[PDB]
Amino acid sequence: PQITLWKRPLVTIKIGGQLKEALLDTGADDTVIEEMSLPGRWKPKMIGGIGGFIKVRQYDQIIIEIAGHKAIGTVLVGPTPVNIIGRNLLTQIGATLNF
Amino acid sequence: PQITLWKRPLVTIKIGGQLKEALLDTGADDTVIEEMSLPGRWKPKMIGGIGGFIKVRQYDQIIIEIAGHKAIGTVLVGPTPVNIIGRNLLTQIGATLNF
Ligand SMILES: COc1ccc(S(=O)(=O)N(CC(C)C)C[C@@H](O)[C@H](Cc2ccccc2)NC(=O)c2ccc3c(c2)[C@@H](NC(=O)OC(C)(C)C)CCS3)cc1
Ligand SMILES: [Cl-]
Ligand SMILES: [Cl-]
Ligand code: NA
Repeated sequence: PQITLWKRPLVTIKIGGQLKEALLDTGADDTVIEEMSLPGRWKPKMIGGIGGFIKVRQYDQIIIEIAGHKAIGTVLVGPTPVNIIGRNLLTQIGATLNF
Repeated sequence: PQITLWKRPLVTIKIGGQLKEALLDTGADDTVIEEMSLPGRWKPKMIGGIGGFIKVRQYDQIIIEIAGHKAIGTVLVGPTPVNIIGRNLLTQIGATLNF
């Protein structure tokens, strides 16, 4: 699809069998999701944003569908204000910016 | 142009007579620039993201040139770690997300 930016670019994602809303975010290097349970081991990561830094749990090789497109990759879980789909998964679904 | 998302989508902007590098950020509602002077009236605002909120100065009706394309809109100025071109100006240059 072609998504204009007059409203927030929100899509539905599916992770863990559950549908959630998330923001397609070209300014996020990584994907960050609100607290939820994911399988496997996690690793620590600190990420920075506008207001400072937060600690997140890094889960690798997680199956996730984004607007109907299948991806398998890293998901960070932590106290983000909104679910964010970052460039690591935007590239898996073939997204580009165009003007 | 078509910008892929393998790396951060950075572009050159011209704002207030200055050249800056900035991130094309579909996850940002508004445009946020590091500390600089701009002419005209402003009012204080709080904006929030990962890590919490920062205080900015809101300037309305500011002309920017973004990768060669002129726009006008609100610009927020304050202690952002990265210069951000948000949706309020991405719309004006015709930027879309495509996949
Ligand atoms: C109302 O207008 C706005 C309100 C909020 C914002 S925001 O900057 O808070 N943000 C809103 C989102 C969180 C809903 C836009 C977002 O694109 C932001 C845009 C952004 C980008 C970078 C920094 C601050 C904000 N990016 C990140 O928050 C973000 C997310 C994940 C990661 C990073 C940034 C990366 N952060 C980073 O490099 O931080 C340093 C620069 C401090 C080391 C680390 C890898 S993972 C912008 C405009
Ligand atoms: Cl505006
Ligand atoms: Cl349009
Ligand atoms: Na003004």
